[PDB]
Parts: sequence; C-alpha cells; structure tokens
Amino acid sequence: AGAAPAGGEVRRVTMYAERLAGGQMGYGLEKGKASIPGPLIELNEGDTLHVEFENTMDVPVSLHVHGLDYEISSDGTKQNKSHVEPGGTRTYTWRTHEPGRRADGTWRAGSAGYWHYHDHVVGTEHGTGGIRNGLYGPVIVRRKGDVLPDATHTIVFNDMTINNRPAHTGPNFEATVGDRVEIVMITHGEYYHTFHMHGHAWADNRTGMLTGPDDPSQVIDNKICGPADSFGFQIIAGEGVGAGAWMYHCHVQSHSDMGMVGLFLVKKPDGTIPGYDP
Amino acid sequence: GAAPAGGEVRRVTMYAERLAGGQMGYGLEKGKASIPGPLIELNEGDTLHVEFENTMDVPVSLHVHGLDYEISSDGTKQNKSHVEPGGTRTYTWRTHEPGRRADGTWRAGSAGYWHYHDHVVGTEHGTGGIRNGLYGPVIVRRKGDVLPDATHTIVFNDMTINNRPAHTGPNFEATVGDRVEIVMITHGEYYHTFHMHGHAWADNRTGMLTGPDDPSQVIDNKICGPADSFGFQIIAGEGVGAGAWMYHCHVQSHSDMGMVGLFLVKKPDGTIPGY
Amino acid sequence: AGAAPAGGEVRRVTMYAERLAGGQMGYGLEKGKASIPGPLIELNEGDTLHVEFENTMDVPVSLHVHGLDYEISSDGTKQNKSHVEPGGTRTYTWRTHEPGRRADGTWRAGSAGYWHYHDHVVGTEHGTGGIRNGLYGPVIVRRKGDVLPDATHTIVFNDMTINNRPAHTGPNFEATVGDRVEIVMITHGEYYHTFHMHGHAWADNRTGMLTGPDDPSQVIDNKICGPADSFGFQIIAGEGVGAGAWMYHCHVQSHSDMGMVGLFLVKKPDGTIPGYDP
Ligand SMILES: [Cu+2]
Ligand SMILES: [Cu+2]
Ligand SMILES: [Cu+2]
Ligand SMILES: [Cu+2]
Ligand SMILES: [Cu+2]
Ligand SMILES: [Cu+2]
Ligand SMILES: [Cu+2]
Ligand SMILES: [Cu+2]
Ligand SMILES: [Cu+2]
Ligand SMILES: [Cu+2]
Ligand SMILES: [Cu+2]
Ligand SMILES: [Cu+2]
Repeated sequence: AGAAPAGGEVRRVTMYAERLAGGQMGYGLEKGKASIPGPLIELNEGDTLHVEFENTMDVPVSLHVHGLDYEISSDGTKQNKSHVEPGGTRTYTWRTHEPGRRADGTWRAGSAGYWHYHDHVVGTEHGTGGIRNGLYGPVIVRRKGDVLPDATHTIVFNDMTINNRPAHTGPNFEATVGDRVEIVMITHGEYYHTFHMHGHAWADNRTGMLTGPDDPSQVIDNKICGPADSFGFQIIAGEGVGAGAWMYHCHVQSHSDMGMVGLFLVKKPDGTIPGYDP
Repeated sequence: GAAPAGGEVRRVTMYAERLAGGQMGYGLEKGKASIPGPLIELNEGDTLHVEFENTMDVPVSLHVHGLDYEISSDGTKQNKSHVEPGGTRTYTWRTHEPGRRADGTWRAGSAGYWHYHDHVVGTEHGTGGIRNGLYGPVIVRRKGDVLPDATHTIVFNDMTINNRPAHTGPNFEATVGDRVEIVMITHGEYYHTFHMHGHAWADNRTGMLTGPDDPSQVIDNKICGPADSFGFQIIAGEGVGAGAWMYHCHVQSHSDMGMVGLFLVKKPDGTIPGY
Repeated sequence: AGAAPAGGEVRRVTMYAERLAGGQMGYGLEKGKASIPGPLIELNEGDTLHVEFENTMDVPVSLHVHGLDYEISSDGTKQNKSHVEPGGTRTYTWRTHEPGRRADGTWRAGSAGYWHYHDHVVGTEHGTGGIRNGLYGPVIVRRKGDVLPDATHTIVFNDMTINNRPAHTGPNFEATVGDRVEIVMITHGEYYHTFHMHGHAWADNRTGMLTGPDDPSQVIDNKICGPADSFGFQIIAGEGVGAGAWMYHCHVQSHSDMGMVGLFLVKKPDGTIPGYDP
C-alpha cells in the first residue's frame, strides 16, 4: 500500500561506472556493487538529484538520462564535453517538475513516468558499446498520489538478451498472489521487440493503470517496443488467474525460441507454485 | 444494437487439423478448419469452456491473450497443458468487467481485441504452428459497446495476410454506411505497419473516440509486431464514398511482395465504381 | 496563446512533381522550387483543398494523402486510375471535417492530426521508387482552438536517411529559448526507427500536449515508428533545460552511429549557443 508524497527534496547519491566480469560494464551506488541493469533511481516530481559520478574504468564513460530536466552540461555526451575521463569524477544534476498551467494557458506536463539512464560514449559517440556492455538503468519519477507497489522489477530487452543474461536464463521474479507488482520495461540496441506477459494485462498509459471508468487507454498484454523505449505498469499478481509459473517473453518468435524468456512465479500464500517443475 | 452485460457460461468445441500443404488450422467442426480460426465473441463476465480436440499426428495447444484462465489452461507444454496427438482437453477462459478494487484503484475489464494461437508445434513457443496457421481472433465486448454489421479478421503472419499466397488479398465487401469492424493480428518474425486507404480510426480500445474529451491520436497507419492485436470499427465510405479502397502493410517491400488487399465498398445498388 | 480558427475555407494551390539533382524527385508549389520533404500543407478542420497538380517528369507520378477525406477519383493510384501521366495534369481534392455526434450516438472523429502525402506510383504501385526519391511531404490539419506554434519543422526518416540527406548532415533546426516549436515526424521506406529528442519530452496523443490534469497519455521522449507512420507535437524550446545544441536522432544504435542524427539548436536570447561550435 501507499501513495507518492509531493516532491521538492534535494537529493545526492554516489554513482560508479565499473567493469564487471565478461567484458561487461555497470553502474552502482556503491563501489564493488555495480549491477546490470543499474540501480533503480526513484524521485518524486520536483526533486533534484545530484549524482556524484565516478568512472572507475580505464576508458571514458558517460551518464545520460531520458525524460528528466538537465542542463546541457549534465547531458552526458562527448559532443557537449560532459563525459567522464578514466578515473575522473563529475556531478550530474537532474531536476524534475510538477505539471501545471502555463501563463499562455497551455498545460505543461510533469516529469512523472518510466525513464532510464544509459552510457553515451563507450564504443561510439552514442554509447553503443557501453549499452551493449550493460550501462543502463531504470528511473521512476512519481506524481503525488501515485500508487506505490510492493515490489518493482526491471526488464531490459538489450539486443537479444534480457538484462544482459545468457539465453534462457531468466531473470525470474517472484510474487505472492495479490502482491502489487511494478514492472519497468526498457529496450536497447538494434532490434524491435514485443513484450508479453502470460496471465496479466495492463493499461497502455503513463501508470499502466486505467485512471477510472473514463480512461480510454487500450488494455493490452503485448507491446511493441524499440531501442530506448521505456514504459511501466502495475499489476496485481495472479489477479483473476491464480498462482503459477507465468511466462513473460519477447513474442518475436525466433527471439523467444533463442532465449528471450523468463518467469513471473506467482506463489500461493503458503509459498507454493502449483504445477511448476524445472 | 449494443452489447449486453455478460455472465453466460458458453461452450464451444474446437478442432486442430492439418490443412493443404503443411498448413494447420483450428475449426468448429472437423474438415472445417480455417485460417484464421473461428471468431470467438464474449461479453465481459462470460465464461467459455472450449472442448478441444487435436486431430493431428503431432501435439498442439490453445493459448489465449488477455482473457482470465488458470495455469492449467495455459496451453503450454511448460505447464503440461498441451494436447497429445488425438487427445482431448477442455480449456476454460473467463472474462471480467471493470470495477473498483478493494484497494481503491480501478481494475480494467477484459474487453478488447485479442487472439489465441498454438504454443507447442515446431517449438515450445509454437513457432511452427503459428507459421502453419494455428491462430484466431477473440473479441470481448463491454456492455454498451456498439455492435457492427460485419467483422473481418486481418492477420499479418510473417510475409502473408492470413497465410494466403502473395497478391491474393483477401478482399472484404461492404455497402456505404455499414458499420464495419476490423480485427488486426500480427504473428511471426516481422514488424509491420497496417494501413487503410480512405478510413481512419481512433488508437484506443474500440477504435472510436469516447467523445469530445478523448485525446487519443486518430490514425490510418499503425506499427504492429508479433502477437499485437487491435481492432476498430469504421462506417464504410464515410466522407469518401464507394470504391475499391486499398489496405496494405505499408512497409514498402511488404506491399510490393503482396501484403495488400481491397476493401470493396459498394453503392447501395451493389456496384463498385472503378472496378 | 494564439489558436486555430474554425475551418471551412476552400483553398487552392498548384503543385508540381519535378526531378531534382542527384536522381531525386520532389514536390513544390512553384515550378522549379520542389523540395524534399515537399511543402507543408496546413488546413483547418472543414477546409477543402483543390490541388492543381502537374507532372513535369518522364514517368507517371501521383499524389496520395493519409488521413484526409477524398473520393477514389483523388485516391492517387493506378488502381483507381488517379495517377498523372508524364507531362499530364490533374486536380486533386482533399476534404476535412469537424468531429460530432452521429445518429447512432457514436462520436465521429475529426480530421485533425499530423498527416502526410506521398507518391503511390513510381517504381511500383505502392510508390516505393517515388518515396525513396523524395516524393513525400507533411500535412497538418488543425482543430478549432488548437495551439499555434512559432515555427514548424518536418523530420522524415526515409529508409536510412533524414529528409533524403547524406549521413551526418542533419538537418539542424534553430530556435530561441521560450519558442513554441512544432515537430512533424514521418517515417517511410523499409525499416523501423525510434525517434528521440534530447532534453524535450511530449505527450503520446493527438497534439503532443496534454489536455489538462485528466489526460492519462504517457509522456515520452522516444517513440518507435514504421513506414508511413506520422505524429507530431509542440515543445517549448529549452523549457526546464536551457539553451544548447540539443540532439535528436534515431535511437537504433547502428542508425545513430551511421548518421541519423541532427541538432535542435536552442539559442539564448542573444542568439548564442552555450558549448556549441558554429
Ligand atoms: Cu542520445
Ligand atoms: Cu525480441
Ligand atoms: Cu500469451
Ligand atoms: Cu538515449
Ligand atoms: Cu507465450
Ligand atoms: Cu509488413
Ligand atoms: Cu494511404
Ligand atoms: Cu502469444
Ligand atoms: Cu497505399
Ligand atoms: Cu533508424
Ligand atoms: Cu537522450
Ligand atoms: Cu501511404
């Protein structure tokens, strides 16, 4: 349960770019604890986040965010001289805003949504190598009153992997029937995909939930998405369908056949998953 | 008219058969398998028990998008709810209306344009069965939804429409004024862009704006990928009159290679001008 | 903020198809002034446009429009024998309508939206050769009260080009901070793309702007699109982010690396751009 508070706090966080095993690179909030996808960044509309960023690698890296407000000096592009030299540090500043009525009378949308950050300088001047190595992460910006979940899982379709994992190796995620589960879904690389969840549908809008009986957003369980698209939704685990090993996968047929599959294990209260047998 | 509130327990029997030259299909009676398979329509609240029978020499399953089912009705080998050659099984699909949850949020109803397909032929994601023609449309209506005079199903399965040979349509006929409903499904390996000459729709659940407050983009072109489903209703010839109105994938090599047909909109006397 | 009036005017223009340098083809409103993309046609909901069209080329060409009302006589296809022979002429007629309640109580959508026109006859019966050559252009149909921009810019992703240009030639677009800028984005050809704008987001709906605090459309800065997709939006240039050279690009990694990139040059009031090299 819960709802998002009105935002406006100034926050600081340490971020590191680190080599990981397998030629992979990752972001982390703590030295030695980088992860792919990188750490989830949660902000409420109006918050400011000062990211004290350190590049612990032997090659330049950058941090570039979708959707938030930044001045060009926190762009994370080499083109604007906001990348980070090997061993260097720099403070990237992100700002967010509430919606509101402009003086001209139009409506200014807020920053709330499902967003992401990624490298922009490794391999190419668009971060093609660093994205491919794992330098991407989720950003959620909440509007005041937004329903909060019991858990949030990030699913990144990165070329032909999920979260840079080997073919047919999840990730799986667990919930109990009735848990309010939040999915952040991000795509990267060269390929278009279609993201599909067995047993669970969501609304194709900002929060993934219909606002009420007046909301005309299509209700879907299958969504085409391409490089750098990002969306999210919230579902009630097992709602209307019960416990089980509920597949999610890319529905591009060869993509699922070659490994782009994982499991949303929905448990009964006693912890069991009927008919689940790997 | 419009659609009623649902809550009926419906039954249907569905067969999977082989068809000419390696294709495979679903049907309501044997020897009558079609590609795409039979349209299933429900009202939110309805339950459907599909008495399924596999008539083929290989396993098959029935898996549906969007509807409520238990893990036992998955239609996946993974959960052992596939059907062995010659075997039978009853799949149960449920639907629900929208309403406020216990937690105060709004729960979406089942209404939408959906589809069902095989999941075990060729691969454990049904790649061979989908290619062969094992897919069909499902419509679930909300109470009050306007009913059409006709419903046509267009599936973009890899480089074909409805598994037909290149440059063979299908065409669909209507008369000016008809309320024409289109179920559009995509399957296989390619993205596509579905496009209709002369008619636009709203990019929302019904394909029609709710009213003057519906901000949905109005479009005549929509990108879709494998297992995307959507639908819409148009008044044929509205504002444009009768004639042979093209629809096609708008990916240029795709239309060029034959993903194209004609929506033949007839004058009340039955003649299509310029055709 | 100035607004679109109600429509209902009958407008007339002349349009020519002409060969252009580099084995190209384009539309223009005056002989010898064709461009790629073709001239922007703007209509108010309910206006009619009669296009006095001439084919100055040695192959059949045509004019086909998305989104607008036309009879098969102006369909623009060899199917409905509405193409234009070499040297020939023809008058194409487009109509638009306002929205309203039908007899049966259902709501008829207006013509308002971001649309486009292209050839349908060169190369094949689907205009593949014409579209590749540059026979395409934008159409904006405005609804009464729609907010009017200070400038409109058309970005067409045509196969692996922007506006048929060579790789890494932009185009760039200039604005001043505070300007209300309108983007028209059209895709053509064989491939999918994902349009991305640095520092500026918009609403995934008809206008690119949220109606108010009840509009649930997702706010995005990244959007997958395929051949003959069209959408548009207005942004306040630099809002929340400030002046600077703001990148836009296809976010498919190999597409950006290979030059599907341009610049949204947002200038301070004095015309300078921080950190940019003119
Ligand atoms: Cu970028
Ligand atoms: Cu995929
Ligand atoms: Cu499914
Ligand atoms: Cu990006
Ligand atoms: Cu599946
Ligand atoms: Cu296609
Ligand atoms: Cu068209
Ligand atoms: Cu499926
Ligand atoms: Cu066409
Ligand atoms: Cu591209
Ligand atoms: Cu960006
Ligand atoms: Cu077209």
